[PDB]
Amino acid sequence: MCAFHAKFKEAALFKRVVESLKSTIDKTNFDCSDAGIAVQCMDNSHVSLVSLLIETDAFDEFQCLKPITLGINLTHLSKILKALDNDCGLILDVKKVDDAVLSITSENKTMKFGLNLVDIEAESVEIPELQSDAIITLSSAEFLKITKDFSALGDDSITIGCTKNEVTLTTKGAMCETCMTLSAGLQIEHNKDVTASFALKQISEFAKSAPLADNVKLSLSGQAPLIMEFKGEACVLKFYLAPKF
Amino acid sequence: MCAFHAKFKEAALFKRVVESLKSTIDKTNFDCSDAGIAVQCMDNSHVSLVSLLIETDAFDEFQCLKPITLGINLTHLSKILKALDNDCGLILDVKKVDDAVLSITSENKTMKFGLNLVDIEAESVEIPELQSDAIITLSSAEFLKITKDFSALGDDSITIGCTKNEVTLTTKGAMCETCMTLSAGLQIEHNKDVTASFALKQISEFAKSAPLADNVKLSLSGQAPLIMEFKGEACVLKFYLAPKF
Amino acid sequence: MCAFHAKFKEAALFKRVVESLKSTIDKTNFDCSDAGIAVQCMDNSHVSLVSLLIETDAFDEFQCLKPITLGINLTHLSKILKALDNDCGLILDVKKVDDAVLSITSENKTMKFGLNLVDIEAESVEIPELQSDAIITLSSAEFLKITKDFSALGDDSITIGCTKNEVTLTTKGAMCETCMTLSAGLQIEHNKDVTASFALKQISEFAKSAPLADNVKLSLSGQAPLIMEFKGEACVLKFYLAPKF
Repeated sequence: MCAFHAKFKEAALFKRVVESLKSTIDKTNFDCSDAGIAVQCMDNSHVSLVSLLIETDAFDEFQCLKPITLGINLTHLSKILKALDNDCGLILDVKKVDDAVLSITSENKTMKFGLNLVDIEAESVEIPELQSDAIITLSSAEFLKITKDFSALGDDSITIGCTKNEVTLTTKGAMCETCMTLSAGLQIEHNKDVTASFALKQISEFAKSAPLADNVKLSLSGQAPLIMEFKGEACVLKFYLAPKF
Repeated sequence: MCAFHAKFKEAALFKRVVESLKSTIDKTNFDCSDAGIAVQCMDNSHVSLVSLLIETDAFDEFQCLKPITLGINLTHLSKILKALDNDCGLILDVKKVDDAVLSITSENKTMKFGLNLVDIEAESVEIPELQSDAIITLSSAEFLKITKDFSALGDDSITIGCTKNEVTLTTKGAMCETCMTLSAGLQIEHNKDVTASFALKQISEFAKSAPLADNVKLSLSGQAPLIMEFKGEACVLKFYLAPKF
Repeated sequence: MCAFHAKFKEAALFKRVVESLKSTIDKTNFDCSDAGIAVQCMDNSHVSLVSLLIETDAFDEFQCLKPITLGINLTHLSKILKALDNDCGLILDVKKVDDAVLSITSENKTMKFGLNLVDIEAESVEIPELQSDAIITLSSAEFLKITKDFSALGDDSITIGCTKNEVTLTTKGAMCETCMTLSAGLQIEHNKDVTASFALKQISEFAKSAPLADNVKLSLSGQAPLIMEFKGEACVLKFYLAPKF
């Protein structure tokens, strides 16, 4: 009997998950259980927090009787996933504790990969407590564009401000001071004006998770970590980043 | 009161201007006045002449009461312009003599950039006197293709010859002798047969200005500098290059 | 009188030939005769055999009264051919023994290139004798995709197995064991089950000849060299590769 078996409803979902993930962390544990697939760990720089939950509703078949944790090198997994089509039937299998995750594409073709698992020795982490001043919702693709321009024209920080009707995004580089202003497409749930600065490298790497969801949700606080959430079908991805001062 | 204010009819125009420009010169003065925006200077190699004139008809709004000269690093300006859409409403502002040109994109979005101006110490230049033997008009995109193939297959020179009904373009490389022949699409205003050789690096860099205009106009003389003109809507770009011997 | 004159029915044919060729060999002799254009030589690594035959049916005009051999640097020829459109009228000419092959594109444009020929001192080679166990036919583009994924995920070998109804392709890399399985699109002419390993570098370089033909034909034997054939209109390309043990 297999310790773990899972077939996705959509192969695109897990490919997109792994891209988004691998921009911010290289090796990570996938904690599987009868409740789904989870990832909670710090980014590469030990500066921020990543939180993934794929739910059982994302799969056509799902079996994980007892919890297991798969140590996964995301560079190796994306290389495998890049070989697949969004069309295919993607299946994951773990036989026992023999250290290999079997990925399977079904088509008149079938591809089977044995991915060697890794040993990841990592302290489990806990999300911070928050009560945000404003919650911003915006096209994730437009938000990505912005992070992109900012990386080119900015320095190390990006400032994000929110008022009742407008969001403001600021960076100042060596040869340029930039300011994008959005007015409510864009949704603002506001209860208190708020502005904060963040590491642009993180924001801009986080922003690349756009493929997971049409919109991105930024939960904004002046002193406590921001949340950038990409909620998909039966799946959600979140990043936690503390403001800079 | 602002020393300079300008809003383009089309944002594409100024983006295209700056690309074309920056292929042949890195930093240059933009001389603004109530007559428009002008650039007259030598290329990077001090081998040729660039001549730009954007007229006031290219703008929906234009104010420049007294002449000013903006010292502009084109590498920095293109990076800013690349962030904009051809769609947007592009505005330029100079407050006073505080050394920053404000670019503004209007969309439910607005982007404001402060570009630091530079000090450019350059002798003003004068265009040469000409009376050309033939004036050739041809798709600028087909002319670019040719410069491109020639750069790959040729050496340092390109020869351009004109007769009553045909234009001839020649380069000879280490492993190849190449010859393109065009017959009159292509227009020839001819009064005297003429052939001359030119630095291929220049021609091929000049040719990249194709986006400014559907056709390119080459004014050809045997002993005096060639003209390569890209005339847009209310705008024109010209290069002056002396033949080699 | 020209020693050799040829105009292709389709310019795409010779461009595709030269790309496919140049992936496996850099300089080679083109043996022309009244029977067509032929190339028989070992790959760069002196590990495999290339066999090309363009027939006279591939041309609208063809004259080669006496056999000639053109020593051709394929890097230089592809650079020339890349300048042409699939649309154009491609002509080859050799005047005498003056060491230049004239390529000509006819359009209101005409391009003439003189390509310097080379001296290639190579022992003529002979194809091996075969009687294959199975002959597999499959989309050449799907076969290329596979070689591509395998190069990324595999090591130095690829294993190809054939049964009555299924083909099996295996490679095992440092972090991955991969297996694609195809079932009969795909055609199998089978008389004996067969499996063999091959240098993946070769297969994957050979596979890039896909543009020549919709399908690829692999003639498979357990001990004797495999054949990978790309048969076009009036043209055919073949590679011969011995199994590894």
